[PDB]
Amino acid sequence: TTHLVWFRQDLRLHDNLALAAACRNSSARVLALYIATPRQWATHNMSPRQAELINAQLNGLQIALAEKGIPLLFREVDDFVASVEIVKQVCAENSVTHLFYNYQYEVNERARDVEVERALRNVVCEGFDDSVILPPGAVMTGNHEMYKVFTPFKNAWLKRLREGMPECVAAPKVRSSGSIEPSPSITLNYPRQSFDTAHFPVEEKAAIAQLRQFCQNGAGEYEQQRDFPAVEGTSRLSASLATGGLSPRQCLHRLLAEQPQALDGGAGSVWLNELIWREFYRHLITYHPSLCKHRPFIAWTDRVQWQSNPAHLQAWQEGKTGYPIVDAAMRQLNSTGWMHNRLRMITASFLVKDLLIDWREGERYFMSQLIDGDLAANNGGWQWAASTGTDAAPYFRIFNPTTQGEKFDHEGEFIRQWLPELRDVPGKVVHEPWKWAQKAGVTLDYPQPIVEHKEARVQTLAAYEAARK
Ligand SMILES: Cc1cc2nc3c(=O)[nH]c(=O)nc-3n(C[C@@H](O)[C@H](O)[C@@H](O)COP(=O)(O)OP(=O)(O)OC[C@H]3O[C@@H](n4cnc5c(N)ncnc54)[C@H](O)[C@@H]3O)c2cc1C
Ligand SMILES: Nc1nc(=O)c2c([nH]1)NC[C@@H]1CN(c3ccc(C(=O)N[C@@H](CCC(=O)O)C(=O)O)cc3)CN21
Repeated sequence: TTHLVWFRQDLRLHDNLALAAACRNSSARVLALYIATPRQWATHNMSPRQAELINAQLNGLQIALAEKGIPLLFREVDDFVASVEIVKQVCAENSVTHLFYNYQYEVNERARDVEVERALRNVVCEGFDDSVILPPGAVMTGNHEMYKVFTPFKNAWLKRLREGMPECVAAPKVRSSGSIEPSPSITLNYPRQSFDTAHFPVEEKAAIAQLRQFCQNGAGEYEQQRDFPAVEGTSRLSASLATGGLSPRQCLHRLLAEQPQALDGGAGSVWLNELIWREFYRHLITYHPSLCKHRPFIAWTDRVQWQSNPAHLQAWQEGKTGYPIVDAAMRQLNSTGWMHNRLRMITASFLVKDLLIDWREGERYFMSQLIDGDLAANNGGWQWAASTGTDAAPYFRIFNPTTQGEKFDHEGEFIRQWLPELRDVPGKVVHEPWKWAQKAGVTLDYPQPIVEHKEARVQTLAAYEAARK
């Protein structure tokens, strides 16, 4: 009996469904496989910082698997089509009787998995819904359709959660054969860049410690602090969650352990709501695959006449729009691979609704930079800002970057952190530095608004209006 565990976006020993399931049979030979697909990653616009996070978790996992007496067979092919052949070869070469793997919901990943299952004729394959707390299809509407509005989805989700809460499975124990010697460190052949390991922990114990600490302190204050970018009021666990360094059940159980009432509206319930948004978006692409194929959820939005303007898109990408809160947000992204949620909303809105540039442009750019890049969450957030998605912002909802900035970064603390050239404009005017610049006969080394919000807004409303006709 030989059990093969095919890792992907789940590089952890703890609470890993396919892994725990392969090791139940203590008399079975257990092998782990990991296939690097540098070319499919490039196509999917994988961020260099995330590629680096994965590489780091991959070496740390190899080391942890060795102590459990489980060996990792590393392979590097080009794409998902090639991987099918590699899984076939590894099964054949090692006489694998059973394959255990955790499901991936994106169109390309699913197609690969379906091919692997068809190809493995004499093998028993068991996939697991490890990336979600509740599996797609667990929370369905009365006519067995997926929910289209979050509010009722959430209600039904909490209901089913209560009828049987999934539990955290433990890290497997050492194999009968004993510990083994780790193979030499792997190096992913994909452009990679560094990141703050303090904010985004690469080690499993560090990820867990960060979840612990947040749930103890942060989850209670969350509702009151989550809106301020200048404040560290969010978990910064999105990178671990996106790559599989942590599972959503670890977050759930650790949350309820510190905030008991989180399930019933008490403290910690607002943070839980966000984990339910994550759930929503993952089930949604599972039932609506076209969301993985650049299609909007609201068909008529495809009729909006987006602006083809290279100068405007470039200014947004480089953070030279002339709107401090938008610019500071882009420098944050470009330099750390992460952006505060409030700012992901503001910058995405600025691109689609002030510049009227196709949301797919902003999405791709975000993916290319985001250490937490994830199709369901990114596509979902972009379709929300653009009013093209499921339960998205209403088309007439056009965030005003100055108002947004005055609210959430009233003092310009965050702003002055990322825009050193504005570290002399006094407090309030910092949100509209050029208006003050003239009235002081001063030259700022900062751009001027590339668009006037009032007129931009009018033009956009007209465009949507015309498409919605
Ligand atoms: C245009 C846009 C693009 C986005 N791109 C991504 C992306 O690629 N990857 C990603 O993980 N999130 C994305 N989101 C949500 C995003 O803001 C992040 O979740 C991030 O801010 C989390 O930082 P945190 O870990 O400190 O979050 P916390 O606030 O501490 O939230 C905890 C966990 O819940 C999940 N979460 C939080 N907000 C959302 C959400 N609205 N939808 C789904 N899950 C959520 C994340 O897995 C997160 O780690 C996007 C939002 C917008 C508006
Ligand atoms: N991580 C990840 N996984 C993905 O699967 C995925 C991404 N990211 N990023 C975007 C790409 C592109 N995706 C796509 C885009 C188009 C088709 C597509 O046009 N396929 C049609 C073709 C039919 C025809 O040839 O007429 C289909 O119906 O299968 C499929 C997947 C999904 N993709």
